Amino acid sequence: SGFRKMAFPSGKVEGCMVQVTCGTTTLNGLWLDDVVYCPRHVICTSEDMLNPNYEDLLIRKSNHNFLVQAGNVQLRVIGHSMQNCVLKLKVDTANPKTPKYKFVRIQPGQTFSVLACYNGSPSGVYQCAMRPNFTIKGSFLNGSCGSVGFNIDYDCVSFCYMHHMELPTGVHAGTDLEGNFYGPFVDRQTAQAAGTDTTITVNVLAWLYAAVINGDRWFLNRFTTTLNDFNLVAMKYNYEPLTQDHVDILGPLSAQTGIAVLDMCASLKELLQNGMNGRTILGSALLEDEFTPFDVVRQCSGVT
Amino acid sequence: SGFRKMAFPSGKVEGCMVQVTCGTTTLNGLWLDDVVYCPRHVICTSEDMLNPNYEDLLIRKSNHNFLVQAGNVQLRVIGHSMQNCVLKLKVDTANPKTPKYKFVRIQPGQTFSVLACYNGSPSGVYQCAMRPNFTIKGSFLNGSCGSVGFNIDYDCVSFCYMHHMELPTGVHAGTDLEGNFYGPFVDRQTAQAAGTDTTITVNVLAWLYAAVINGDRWFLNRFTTTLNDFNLVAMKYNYEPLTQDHVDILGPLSAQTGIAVLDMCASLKELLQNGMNGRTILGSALLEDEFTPFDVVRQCSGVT
Ligand SMILES: O=C(Cc1cncnc1)Nc1cccc(O[C@@H]2CC(=O)N2)c1
Ligand SMILES: O=C(Cc1cncnc1)Nc1cccc(O[C@@H]2CC(=O)N2)c1
Repeated sequence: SGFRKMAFPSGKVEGCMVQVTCGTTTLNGLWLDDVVYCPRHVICTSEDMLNPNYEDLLIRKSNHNFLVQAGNVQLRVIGHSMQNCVLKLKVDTANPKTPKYKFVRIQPGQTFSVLACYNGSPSGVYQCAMRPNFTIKGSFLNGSCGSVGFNIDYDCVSFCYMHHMELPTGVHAGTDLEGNFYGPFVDRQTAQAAGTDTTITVNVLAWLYAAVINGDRWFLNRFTTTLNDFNLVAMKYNYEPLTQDHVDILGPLSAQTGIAVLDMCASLKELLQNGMNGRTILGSALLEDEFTPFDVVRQCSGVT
Repeated sequence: SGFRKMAFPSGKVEGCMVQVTCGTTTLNGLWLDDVVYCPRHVICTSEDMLNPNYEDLLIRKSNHNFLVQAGNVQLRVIGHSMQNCVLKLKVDTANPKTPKYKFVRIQPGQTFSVLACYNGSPSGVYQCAMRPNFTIKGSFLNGSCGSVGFNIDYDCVSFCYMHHMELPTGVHAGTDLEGNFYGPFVDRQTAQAAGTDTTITVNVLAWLYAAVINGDRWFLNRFTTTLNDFNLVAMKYNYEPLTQDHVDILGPLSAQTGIAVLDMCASLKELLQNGMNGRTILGSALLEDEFTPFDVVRQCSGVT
């Protein structure tokens, strides 16, 4: 029993974190095989950030200008290339702690763990979700860039995110491990504002199933609804529209609890229209949307 | 910017997790040097749990009855002893991944990270706090016993907790690494109920300082109060009484934000007497008490 915002064990990813210094800028890099991945804004001075032309700035850089340090030993850079918004610094040594890995581009609504790092050293790990507006609500300070988001499938690390930016609103923007930003963000110090932060409805439902599994059932009502009726209410509350794909995805939780998805939607609908009335669900006074249906099944079964 | 419930990187502790099997019971063990630590209820059958006499049950056990497995290799048990509610299984091999470590007994209010494990394999990491009633609100299933709580000071792991029990109310009980339970709990399947779960006031204040540092200032009012006046209100709301020691501990956060501790207490007092009014502080609709003043300073500065 008990439901926590659980992050994946970070050891496999700690063994991949290095420090990348280019001139005065020091940020984090991911060392997998003989390549070090890091944000391309490592080559910028805070001034360059206003209107950077990365191909022009990159000409002035040689292999010896990138200082890669793993722990306390210096890595030799034998090649460098730009792939979208990440730099790939080919080193002469393959990372002996390189785990089995993949580079995946996740969809909004999906959750992942972030190992926050500074000077190539991990300082904390937390669970995140790619918001529907392609921002993340991380916890990052200056020097955190190059910190990565990942999922673990048994022994394989699926790297999905690398931190690049903090918007003026305190939310974060970053890329996949191919350098492509999630959303419309660019690595430039210009006016970038995030869109509406809608609630991930399927994740709220999965978390409501987790609450029923854990004993908190006060919110279960005597009502049902339809996908169209629920969506009318969901749109009014800036919730993501719910599809038959999401209903199907909730199938295992619906089967385990004996509560049909549309019944749980009707419970959600009353919670939206009436609030919690000072009550809490899983120690939370708001509707939590950072657990996917897969996360609830993993945490409620013990997927190692 | 951004404030997350951050857990310490778990790698150093993952390298210490092993599986301990005694008859039909399989749980987790901590392998540090040539010793494996685990809950003593590993020797019990679910029946024995009702009224166990561990010294009597232990006589029937030999070194060869404890099966210790690290990853996929079997460890040889050359000695076994009971220390309070933990078994120490001396193995013939020192753990090559033993980090620099200490066994500390934390006080209620203090926070720590938990690496939840099953069959000696870590499956998740999350941040906890030792509740003032000596329970923890973890996320543990059957087979999680022997999962440990720790803090990391640069490269040294201070192990503070080992999971042993789940009370009928869904809260968790466990010991320090010397086998002594936090609180009045015993490793017996009998009626054990937790006391009042009071809120850790100093942690709420530290989290209010974190909110001001992160931009959420709506709750800052034009009032002040006294330690006695605040405590009158705190006791009414099942908050822990606030001492000059806690005020002193909040000193660095008070200095960084320019908000005196008693002013922040008056802000807390209005939040208690009036609720959030549908507002949120750091994305939370309730007053969070699982960040110590030290955690806020660590997260807001980047202590690796
Ligand atoms: O924010 C950081 C660094 C950092 C990261 N995380 C927390 N704190 C700091 N990097 C950065 C890089 C490039 C552009 C930029 O400005 C964009 C323009 C806009 O609206 N924000 C920012
Ligand atoms: O609860 C577990 C195992 C487990 C751990 N965590 C989640 N789920 C299961 N162990 C256990 C061991 C000894 C006594 C016991 O019962 C005490 C009596 C009472 O009120 N509870 C329980």
